[PDB]
Amino acid sequence: TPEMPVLENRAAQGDITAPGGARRLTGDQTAALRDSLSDKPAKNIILLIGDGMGDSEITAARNYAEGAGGFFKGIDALPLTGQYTHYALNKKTGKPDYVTDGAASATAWSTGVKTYNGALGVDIHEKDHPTILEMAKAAGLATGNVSTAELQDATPAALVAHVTSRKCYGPSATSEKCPGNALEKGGKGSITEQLLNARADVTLGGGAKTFAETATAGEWQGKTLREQAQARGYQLVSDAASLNSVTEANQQKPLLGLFADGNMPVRWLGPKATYHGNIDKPAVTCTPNPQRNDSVPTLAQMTDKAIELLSKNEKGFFLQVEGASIDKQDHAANPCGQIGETVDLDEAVQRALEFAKKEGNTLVIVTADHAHASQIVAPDTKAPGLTQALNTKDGAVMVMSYGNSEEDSQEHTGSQLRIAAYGPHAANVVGLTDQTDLFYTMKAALGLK
Amino acid sequence: TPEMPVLENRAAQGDITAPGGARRLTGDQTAALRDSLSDKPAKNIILLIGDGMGDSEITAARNYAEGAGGFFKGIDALPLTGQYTHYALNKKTGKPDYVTDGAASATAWSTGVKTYNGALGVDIHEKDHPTILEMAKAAGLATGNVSTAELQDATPAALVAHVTSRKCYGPSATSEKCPGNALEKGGKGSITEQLLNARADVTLGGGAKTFAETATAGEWQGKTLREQAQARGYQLVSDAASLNSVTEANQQKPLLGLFADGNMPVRWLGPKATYHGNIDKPAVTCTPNPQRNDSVPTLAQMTDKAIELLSKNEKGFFLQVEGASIDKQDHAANPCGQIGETVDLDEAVQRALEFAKKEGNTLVIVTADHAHASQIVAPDTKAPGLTQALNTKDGAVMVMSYGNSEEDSQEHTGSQLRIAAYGPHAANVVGLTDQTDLFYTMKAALGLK
Ligand SMILES: [Mg+2]
Ligand SMILES: [Mg+2]
Ligand SMILES: [Zn+2]
Ligand SMILES: [Zn+2]
Ligand SMILES: [Zn+2]
Ligand SMILES: [Zn+2]
Repeated sequence: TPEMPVLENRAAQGDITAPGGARRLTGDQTAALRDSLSDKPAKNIILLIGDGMGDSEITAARNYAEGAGGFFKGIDALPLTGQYTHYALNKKTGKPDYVTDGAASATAWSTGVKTYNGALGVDIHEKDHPTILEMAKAAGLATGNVSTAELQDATPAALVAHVTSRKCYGPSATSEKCPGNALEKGGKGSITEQLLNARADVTLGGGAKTFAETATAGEWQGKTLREQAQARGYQLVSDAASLNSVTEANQQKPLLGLFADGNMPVRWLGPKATYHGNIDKPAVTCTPNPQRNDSVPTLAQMTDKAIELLSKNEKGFFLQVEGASIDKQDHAANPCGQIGETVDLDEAVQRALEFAKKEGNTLVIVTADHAHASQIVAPDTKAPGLTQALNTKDGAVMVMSYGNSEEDSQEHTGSQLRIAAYGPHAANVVGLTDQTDLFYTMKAALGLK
Repeated sequence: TPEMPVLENRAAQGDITAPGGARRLTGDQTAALRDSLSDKPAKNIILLIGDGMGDSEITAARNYAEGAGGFFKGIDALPLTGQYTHYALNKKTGKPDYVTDGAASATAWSTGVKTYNGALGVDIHEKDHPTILEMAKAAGLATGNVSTAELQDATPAALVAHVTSRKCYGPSATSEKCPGNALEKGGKGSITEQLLNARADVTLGGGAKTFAETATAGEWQGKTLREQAQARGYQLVSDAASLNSVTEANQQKPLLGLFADGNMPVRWLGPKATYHGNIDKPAVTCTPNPQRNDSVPTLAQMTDKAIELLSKNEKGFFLQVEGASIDKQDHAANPCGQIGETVDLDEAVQRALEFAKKEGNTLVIVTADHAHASQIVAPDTKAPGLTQALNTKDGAVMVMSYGNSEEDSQEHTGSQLRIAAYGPHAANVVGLTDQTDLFYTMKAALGLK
């Protein structure tokens, strides 16, 4: 029944200076909560991942774009919540590695088995395990993979590739870093080659550059990975106009959208945080990114078309969407770039719920692969790292700190983080769980075996 | 019905290197969750605050004392979870201050009205508003206030004092910083004086030192605050032995335990984090604190006696327990001191749930006032701040970083953080809520007006 509620408005109710004015709740949630619980099987699953979107990343984005008492229409409107752990494993010893990377974590929600950082679709012994996209496809469901990063990147790759090192993008690199994976050595092939092999119905993102390499062995040996895609019946799109034109995407006519050479461009602009930037520099106000060409589709646009095409399959669909640069910008210590991307992920989460709400059998999940560096500190702060002051929507200054790395790249962190869901089987994300339970939650919802 | 479950075992189910081995869930939670939902009124309420206990603080403690795949028998066993916001207000402008202190936040969950940092029980206008402990007492319910910090510190004081500055501990300071509060100027009195006025049934913690001042005005002017307590029917205890002897604590015979001049001592020892400590210094293994005399009671012991005493009142009770030094040690950049205290709080949370489980009408809440500085980073990290390497229970190294302040004290952070509950009306903590909603959830559960 379309009787399961999405959080309507969790914004502050009134005057935050007045008693009860900062409240986000209007009444008791006991009933509404009872109405969100359902162990009926999910027909569809949309999994939204914001790379590096820890609770801290979620708070700074809200504080700035919607103000402290604000509310993310998408990101915050999911009724059921919990916290989950995402530690990885040390390759040699098999003990825990408290801070995972994009590859070991992505692998965990995809296969349900922990692995060492850098691995994609294999356990610590180097044995392959089937991904949820692969199991979806086998049962007859439709499949989609959407991201704002190069399709070869860890997060989207973890669903279609089984390599020993995330560096094995296309043919050349594979030969050198994943020899037992290289096609000419009789391996399954590079990440790019295994993606074309996988043949999901809809694949959208960046990474057009690796597609320029020519394979070394196999049927298409000699031909660039791009000619092969063509040669195998893939529809190729490079912009919004083209994307808007596709009316079908199935096994006979799978869709492949390559919107950028490398990663798709970020939405906002802002300088990079600096030492004492909060006390030596004026407050910043993010502005749109000039280089972002009007033709490059947005995550929400892409999520919209994907869901439109995929929902045709009467059996069902599984889709994974990732706002990839929150993390990348968090690594670069660029508050504006980071917040812009969280806002961008929120627009897509809204499209997800919209469909969810009116269909009634879609399970939607929103979370991140791990926590990151960014911190929200006081304005008078004298930090050892990189800081910047922002003018928020509250019309107040907000200071952000990056202080875990003194190298050119800010580092991930291992704190447990938020996981939120809405729909059939959402109860399984409440409480403390582990990134791997997610794999199991999905599989059970769709009734895969 | 005692049919409402607490989370049994959320530890990894088996071999974490194996498929399904890291899972924390055994089945579907939809039913178990349905059985945790109840809008029946709560007869009692126990509120446990870990000062500065952000998700990061909880992860590190677990990683160390229980290992990555571990599970806090108390802190992690609460079935319903959410994330809540705790921003404060700028005094002048009344706009949000994204990073609150111990006072503004404590005031928020006590009165339900946001305030500026430093304030205890008054809004930005300086108007007093009633605390949840006060409303409890008026309804006839029994009340208790437990903490390991000076009873005059922000967290426990926010429940019984209405001053303009948290610095107004006893008579002297009040006269100079809260003149319009000073007893001699016709004010309600210093924090300490207002505490003895409040007359909760059970009050345990530190801060014996301030009780040595003599009041300036009123009926007991001339007499030290201690003689006054005695003069007003207060039982005074200073250690375990003495504490174990009380068999009654009511309005006629209220219990006041002062177990330390300042803050009670921390449980573990370990050196302080240092610049490149993780790379220039050997891994650390915390050890018990030599100075912690065997006679100073522990948080769990105190929670145990208090609940024992308070549960006599047939009408009900309201209790607040605080593990205060997680924050203090977090400020001091001492990983062992911080982790020892979280474990200590976990023991109390266990004692809380034990009662809850068998009584059936108690609502238990475990959360923090705000997030803090500590981060869990990679072993080879080269950070600008303070780091240290620990040998966890997994027999692996874990590195912790402190890098938001270059002053002698590490700073708070403003990330939304976990809030977990078990019992009647626990549904109101799921999803995104604000620290003030907590004031309203408790009041409605106990049916206060
Ligand atoms: Mg990614
Ligand atoms: Mg405190
Ligand atoms: Zn990542
Ligand atoms: Zn990263
Ligand atoms: Zn605090
Ligand atoms: Zn503090």
